[PDB]
Amino acid sequence: GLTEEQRMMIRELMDAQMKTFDTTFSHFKNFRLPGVEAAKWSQVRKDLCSLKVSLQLRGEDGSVWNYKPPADSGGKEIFSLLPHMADMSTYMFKGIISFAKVISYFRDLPIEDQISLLKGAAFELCQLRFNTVFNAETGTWECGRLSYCLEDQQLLLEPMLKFHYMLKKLQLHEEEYVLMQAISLFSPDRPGVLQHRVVDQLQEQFAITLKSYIECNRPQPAHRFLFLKIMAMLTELRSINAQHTQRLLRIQDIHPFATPLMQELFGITGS
Amino acid sequence: GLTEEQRMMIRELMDAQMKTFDTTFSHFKNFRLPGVEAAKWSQVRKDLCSLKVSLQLRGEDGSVWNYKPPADSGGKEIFSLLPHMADMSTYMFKGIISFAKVISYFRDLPIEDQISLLKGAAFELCQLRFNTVFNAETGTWECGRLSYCLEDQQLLLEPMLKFHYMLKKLQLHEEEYVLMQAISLFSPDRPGVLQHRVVDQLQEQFAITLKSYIECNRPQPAHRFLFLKIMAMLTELRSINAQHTQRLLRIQDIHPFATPLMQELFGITGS
Ligand SMILES: C#C[C@]1(O)CC[C@H]2[C@@H]3CCc4cc(O)ccc4[C@H]3CC[C@@]21C
Ligand SMILES: C#C[C@]1(O)CC[C@H]2[C@@H]3CCc4cc(O)ccc4[C@H]3CC[C@@]21C
Repeated sequence: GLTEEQRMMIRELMDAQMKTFDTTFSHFKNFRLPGVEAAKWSQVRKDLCSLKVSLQLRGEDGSVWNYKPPADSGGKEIFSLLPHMADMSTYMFKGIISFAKVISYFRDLPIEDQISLLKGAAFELCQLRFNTVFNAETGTWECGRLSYCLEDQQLLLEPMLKFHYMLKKLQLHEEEYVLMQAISLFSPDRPGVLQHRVVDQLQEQFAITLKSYIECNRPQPAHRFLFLKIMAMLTELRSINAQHTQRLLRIQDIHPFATPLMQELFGITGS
Repeated sequence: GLTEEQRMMIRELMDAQMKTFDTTFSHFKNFRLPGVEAAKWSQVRKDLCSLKVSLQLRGEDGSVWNYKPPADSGGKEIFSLLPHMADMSTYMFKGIISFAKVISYFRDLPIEDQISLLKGAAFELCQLRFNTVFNAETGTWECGRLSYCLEDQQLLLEPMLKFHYMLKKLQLHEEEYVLMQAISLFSPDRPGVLQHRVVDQLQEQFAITLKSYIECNRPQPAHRFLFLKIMAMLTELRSINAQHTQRLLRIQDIHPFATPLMQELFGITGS
């Protein structure tokens, strides 16, 4: 019940996803690993401990490294995983940038709006991709040879975590995830966007395509209001983006760690 | 019931031990860690898998790294822990060399015999020190922030492992361990020793001191024949030294890894 244009639209997104989502994280390499104003530090300390993960590395040889993070003891140890997570997020951002560049509707926007949209949405698309490797049973993001496992439902109070669990429970198709990415990417109201009307019309077409996809392929009572649920999650994701952007900038202010690509995307000038 | 000379002898050994045994391994640093002719390889493969350990690193910040070694899959991965163990053994050898140098009876030997005795006994003294940090309940050598845990009584078939368990069960005093070190160190029949008679008389005095120590301080039926048990263990330790020296040289032959200090001690010339 999709139009030809809607079918072509999904095919281009799925193509873009297939070409640019390293789902096994096989090419994530050379990353850093953890070693072997007072009001600011207090807030930053709060920000950081709200998402504790251990990390597992399975070697190509069958060996396994496992890292359990330190407790907060009033020192710099709370930052131990930041270089690694900066490297992972950087790797993901590159995939997201490549994704957007492969899409015709994106390529056709002026370069200034392309940059503005990626700056506005990179984090969100990263999270959408991360959700597809999230294991809600084990509380683990399974990134190929790397695993990030949540450390021991006071966990669901954390908006990012609540987001991943709730989104996972929707049991979305690849197509629905990639349409969510498109809808997030083509948000007409990111800071600095000039072609507000063009971007708005594109977003609307992605949303219509998604709504139609769900109607054509999901007759089950469980999936009533699925389209509206997804849109609500996208709104929540935008809120989480704003929150984590401020968390990032707060850390950066007292403890610099953003990679150049991160700085570029989050507006850090280097001065 | 010890003579004054025997008491002075134990005091000098205990002093030497106290000065040169880093029991917390606090100064073991900058070590390597595992990454993130056919008949020879077959034997070497057998040699290596006969002692599997996982490794734990507790960080000063409370973080914990844990390494589980790979299975043998016909490749170079069986060597993954060798650089680390070379670094640890090297660190231990330095302590053993320092131990010997602090002892009057050793200092008074000609420099050529000093070298010959250290070459002959360094491995044995290393093992004697390692036994004092061996936890027989957990099958773990507890080396301060580093732990080496035996991987899951087919284990007791391995002579080195049988040695550590049996020696631990004797529940020796610090004094008895350090006398064992002396007896091993002053073995008159290591290759190249010139002052055979002098070294022999020294060893005999350490053994007499040990026997007297046990008689003076251990009246319990459990400790009957303790001196003879210890001497039997020293003989076994010498056998294990010969075995592991040949294992080391077999590995080295197809996969070089010995540090310069190891090469020096085990007779590798660099050519
Ligand atoms: C603070 C804080 C946190 O809640 C814990 C870790 C922080 C993330 C660290 C890495 C990272 C990378 C990005 O590209 C963007 C954001 C972040 C931080 C966001 C706030 C986090 C999750
Ligand atoms: C082979 C073999 C083994 O049984 C497994 C690991 C080998 C040790 C590796 C490091 C090391 C260092 C030394 O100074 C002396 C010997 C060794 C090797 C001995 C044989 C071992 C235990």
